[PDB]
Amino acid sequence: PQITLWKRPLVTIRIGGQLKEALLDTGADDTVLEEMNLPGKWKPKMIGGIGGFIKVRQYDQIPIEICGHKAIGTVLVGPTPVNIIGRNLLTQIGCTLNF
Amino acid sequence: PQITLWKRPLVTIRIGGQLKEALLDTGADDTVLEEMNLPGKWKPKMIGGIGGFIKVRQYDQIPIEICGHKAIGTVLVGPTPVNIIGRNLLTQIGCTLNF
Ligand SMILES: CC[C@H](C)CN(C[C@@H](O)[C@H](Cc1ccccc1)NC(=O)[C@H](CC(C)C)NC(C)=O)S(=O)(=O)c1ccc2ncsc2c1
Repeated sequence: PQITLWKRPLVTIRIGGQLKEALLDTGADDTVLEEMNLPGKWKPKMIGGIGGFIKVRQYDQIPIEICGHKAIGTVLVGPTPVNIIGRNLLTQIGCTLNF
Repeated sequence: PQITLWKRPLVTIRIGGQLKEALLDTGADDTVLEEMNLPGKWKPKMIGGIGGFIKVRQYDQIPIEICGHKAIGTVLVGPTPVNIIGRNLLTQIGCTLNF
Protein backbone atom coordinates (compact mmCIF):
# COMPACT_ATOMS: atom_id res chain seq x y z
CA PRO A 1 0.00 0.00 0.00
CA GLN A 2 0.75 3.72 -0.08
CA ILE A 3 0.50 5.28 3.39
CA THR A 4 0.23 9.05 3.89
CA LEU A 5 1.37 10.73 7.09
CA TRP A 6 -1.39 13.07 8.25
CA LYS A 7 -2.02 10.33 10.87
CA ARG A 8 0.44 8.03 12.63
CA PRO A 9 1.33 5.13 10.31
CA LEU A 10 -0.03 2.47 12.65
CA VAL A 11 -0.64 -0.97 11.19
CA THR A 12 -1.72 -4.39 12.39
CA ILE A 13 1.07 -6.90 12.83
CA ARG A 14 0.86 -10.61 13.56
CA ILE A 15 3.50 -12.14 15.82
CA GLY A 16 3.04 -15.54 17.49
CA GLY A 17 -0.67 -15.70 16.62
CA GLN A 18 -1.24 -12.36 18.33
CA LEU A 19 -2.49 -9.22 16.60
CA LYS A 20 -0.92 -5.95 17.72
CA GLU A 21 -0.79 -2.37 16.43
CA ALA A 22 2.68 -1.07 15.61
CA LEU A 23 4.14 2.13 14.26
CA LEU A 24 6.05 2.15 10.96
CA ASP A 25 9.08 4.13 12.10
CA THR A 26 11.71 5.09 9.54
CA GLY A 27 13.70 6.88 12.27
CA ALA A 28 14.13 3.60 14.14
CA ASP A 29 17.11 1.39 13.28
CA ASP A 30 15.53 -1.58 15.07
CA THR A 31 12.15 -3.08 15.88
CA VAL A 32 11.02 -2.88 19.50
CA LEU A 33 7.77 -4.15 20.97
CA GLU A 34 6.20 -3.54 24.35
CA GLU A 35 6.61 -6.20 27.00
CA MET A 36 5.34 -9.58 25.84
CA ASN A 37 6.35 -13.21 25.88
CA LEU A 38 8.20 -14.67 22.89
CA PRO A 39 9.54 -18.20 22.65
CA GLY A 40 13.22 -19.11 22.45
CA LYS A 41 16.51 -17.71 23.72
CA TRP A 42 17.10 -13.99 24.07
CA LYS A 43 20.12 -11.79 24.74
CA PRO A 44 20.08 -8.69 26.95
CA LYS A 45 20.73 -5.53 24.90
CA MET A 46 20.59 -1.76 25.39
CA ILE A 47 19.13 0.69 22.85
CA GLY A 48 18.89 4.46 22.91
CA GLY A 49 16.66 7.18 21.63
CA ILE A 50 15.70 10.71 22.35
CA GLY A 51 15.35 10.30 26.12
CA GLY A 52 18.39 8.05 26.74
CA PHE A 53 18.86 4.28 26.94
CA ILE A 54 16.68 1.33 27.93
CA LYS A 55 17.29 -2.36 28.52
CA VAL A 56 15.59 -4.77 26.14
CA ARG A 57 15.51 -8.48 25.33
CA GLN A 58 16.78 -9.33 21.83
CA TYR A 59 15.06 -12.17 19.99
CA ASP A 60 16.61 -13.19 16.67
CA GLN A 61 14.96 -14.68 13.58
CA ILE A 62 11.35 -14.06 14.64
CA PRO A 63 8.53 -14.15 12.06
CA ILE A 64 6.26 -11.07 11.91
CA GLU A 65 3.60 -10.37 9.33
CA ILE A 66 3.28 -6.64 8.84
CA CYS A 67 0.17 -5.45 7.05
CA GLY A 68 0.16 -8.83 5.22
CA HIS A 69 3.87 -8.84 4.30
CA LYS A 70 6.22 -11.45 5.77
CA ALA A 71 9.43 -10.60 7.61
CA ILE A 72 11.73 -12.74 9.74
CA GLY A 73 14.26 -10.89 11.82
CA THR A 74 15.40 -9.40 15.07
CA VAL A 75 12.69 -8.21 17.48
CA LEU A 76 13.55 -6.34 20.65
CA VAL A 77 11.19 -6.41 23.62
CA GLY A 78 11.13 -3.80 26.37
CA PRO A 79 9.77 -0.54 27.77
CA THR A 80 9.26 1.28 24.50
CA PRO A 81 6.50 3.96 24.54
CA VAL A 82 4.82 2.21 21.59
CA ASN A 83 5.30 -0.88 19.40
CA ILE A 84 7.79 0.16 16.68
CA ILE A 85 8.62 -1.44 13.33
CA GLY A 86 12.13 -0.26 12.45
CA ARG A 87 14.29 -0.32 9.38
CA ASN A 88 15.52 -3.89 9.93
CA LEU A 89 12.03 -5.15 9.07
CA LEU A 90 10.83 -2.25 6.88
CA THR A 91 13.53 -3.23 4.39
CA GLN A 92 12.33 -6.83 4.43
CA ILE A 93 8.79 -5.83 3.39
CA GLY A 94 10.12 -3.52 0.64
CA CYS A 95 9.13 -0.27 2.33
CA THR A 96 10.50 2.99 0.89
CA LEU A 97 9.88 6.68 1.45
CA ASN A 98 8.61 8.58 -1.55
CA PHE A 99 7.95 12.27 -2.29
CA PRO B 1 12.76 10.81 -4.92
CA GLN B 2 12.51 7.27 -3.55
CA ILE B 3 14.54 6.61 -0.40
CA THR B 4 15.23 2.99 0.62
CA LEU B 5 15.79 2.11 4.24
CA TRP B 6 18.99 0.07 4.16
CA LYS B 7 20.60 3.04 5.88
CA ARG B 8 19.18 5.90 7.96
CA PRO B 9 17.08 8.18 5.68
CA LEU B 10 19.19 11.29 6.19
CA VAL B 11 18.65 14.25 3.87
CA THR B 12 19.82 17.84 3.73
CA ILE B 13 17.53 20.52 5.14
CA ARG B 14 17.99 24.26 5.36
CA ILE B 15 16.88 26.43 8.22
CA GLY B 16 18.35 29.91 7.75
CA GLY B 17 22.12 29.91 7.32
CA GLN B 18 22.46 26.39 8.60
CA LEU B 19 22.11 23.59 6.08
CA LYS B 20 21.73 20.47 8.23
CA GLU B 21 21.35 16.69 7.90
CA ALA B 22 18.07 15.33 9.25
CA LEU B 23 16.23 12.03 9.49
CA LEU B 24 12.99 11.61 7.53
CA ASP B 25 11.10 10.07 10.41
CA THR B 26 7.65 8.62 10.03
CA GLY B 27 7.62 7.70 13.76
CA ALA B 28 8.00 11.36 14.80
CA ASP B 29 4.80 13.39 15.23
CA ASP B 30 6.77 16.63 15.42
CA THR B 31 10.02 17.99 13.96
CA VAL B 32 12.87 18.09 16.51
CA LEU B 33 16.10 19.89 15.75
CA GLU B 34 19.39 19.85 17.59
CA GLU B 35 20.11 22.86 19.77
CA MET B 36 20.25 26.09 17.74
CA ASN B 37 19.61 29.69 18.72
CA LEU B 38 16.59 30.53 16.54
CA PRO B 39 15.03 33.97 16.69
CA GLY B 40 11.48 34.64 17.87
CA LYS B 41 8.95 33.64 20.48
CA TRP B 42 8.81 30.06 21.72
CA LYS B 43 6.92 27.91 24.22
CA PRO B 44 8.36 25.19 26.47
CA LYS B 45 7.38 21.61 25.74
CA MET B 46 8.28 18.08 26.85
CA ILE B 47 8.42 15.24 24.31
CA GLY B 48 8.77 11.56 25.02
CA GLY B 49 10.63 8.78 23.33
CA ILE B 50 12.80 5.75 24.03
CA GLY B 51 14.36 6.38 27.42
CA GLY B 52 11.98 9.10 28.57
CA PHE B 53 11.36 12.79 28.02
CA ILE B 54 13.41 15.81 27.00
CA LYS B 55 12.66 19.49 27.30
CA VAL B 56 12.37 21.42 24.00
CA ARG B 57 11.50 24.92 22.77
CA GLN B 58 8.54 25.10 20.39
CA TYR B 59 8.93 27.63 17.57
CA ASP B 60 6.03 28.16 15.16
CA GLN B 61 5.90 29.04 11.46
CA ILE B 62 9.59 28.39 10.80
CA PRO B 63 10.48 27.95 7.09
CA ILE B 64 12.47 24.76 6.40
CA GLU B 65 13.61 23.48 2.99
CA ILE B 66 13.86 19.68 2.72
CA CYS B 67 15.66 18.49 -0.43
CA GLY B 68 14.46 21.56 -2.34
CA HIS B 69 10.87 21.16 -1.10
CA LYS B 70 9.62 24.16 0.85
CA ALA B 71 7.91 23.66 4.17
CA ILE B 72 6.78 25.90 6.99
CA GLY B 73 5.62 24.90 10.42
CA THR B 74 6.40 24.10 14.00
CA VAL B 75 9.97 23.14 14.95
CA LEU B 76 10.98 21.87 18.39
CA VAL B 77 14.55 22.67 19.48
CA GLY B 78 16.39 20.82 22.19
CA PRO B 79 18.99 18.27 23.16
CA THR B 80 18.20 15.61 20.58
CA PRO B 81 21.17 13.64 19.23
CA VAL B 82 19.83 13.80 15.65
CA ASN B 83 17.79 16.29 13.63
CA ILE B 84 14.36 14.71 13.09
CA ILE B 85 11.88 15.71 10.37
CA GLY B 86 8.49 14.63 11.66
CA ARG B 87 5.07 14.13 10.12
CA ASN B 88 4.08 17.78 10.42
CA LEU B 89 6.59 18.62 7.64
CA LEU B 90 6.70 15.23 5.85
CA THR B 91 3.05 15.74 4.84
CA GLN B 92 3.90 19.19 3.44
CA ILE B 93 6.58 17.80 1.08
CA GLY B 94 4.26 15.00 -0.08
CA CYS B 95 6.09 12.16 1.62
CA THR B 96 4.52 8.68 1.80
CA LEU B 97 5.49 5.17 2.83
CA ASN B 98 5.14 2.58 0.10
CA PHE B 99 5.37 -1.20 0.02
C1 LIG C 1 7.37 7.28 20.39
C2 LIG C 1 7.80 6.79 19.02
C3 LIG C 1 9.31 7.05 18.78
C4 LIG C 1 10.28 6.40 19.76
C5 LIG C 1 9.51 8.57 18.75
N1 LIG C 1 10.88 8.98 18.36
C6 LIG C 1 11.10 8.92 16.89
C7 LIG C 1 12.00 7.72 16.58
O1 LIG C 1 11.98 7.50 15.15
C8 LIG C 1 13.45 7.90 17.07
C9 LIG C 1 14.28 8.93 16.28
C10 LIG C 1 15.68 8.99 16.88
C11 LIG C 1 16.75 8.38 16.26
C12 LIG C 1 18.01 8.41 16.84
C13 LIG C 1 18.19 9.08 18.04
C14 LIG C 1 17.12 9.69 18.68
C15 LIG C 1 15.87 9.65 18.09
N2 LIG C 1 14.13 6.61 17.06
C16 LIG C 1 14.57 5.94 18.12
O2 LIG C 1 14.43 6.30 19.28
C17 LIG C 1 15.30 4.68 17.78
C18 LIG C 1 14.74 3.53 18.62
C19 LIG C 1 15.12 2.18 18.02
C20 LIG C 1 16.42 1.84 18.74
C21 LIG C 1 14.08 1.08 18.17
N3 LIG C 1 16.73 4.86 17.94
C22 LIG C 1 17.62 4.61 16.98
C23 LIG C 1 19.05 4.81 17.41
O3 LIG C 1 17.30 4.26 15.85
S1 LIG C 1 11.40 10.38 19.05
O4 LIG C 1 12.63 10.74 18.42
O5 LIG C 1 11.51 10.02 20.44
C24 LIG C 1 10.26 11.55 18.91
C25 LIG C 1 10.33 12.38 17.78
C26 LIG C 1 9.36 13.36 17.56
C27 LIG C 1 8.33 13.57 18.46
N4 LIG C 1 7.29 14.45 18.41
C28 LIG C 1 6.48 14.35 19.48
S2 LIG C 1 6.91 13.12 20.62
C29 LIG C 1 8.23 12.77 19.60
C30 LIG C 1 9.20 11.76 19.82
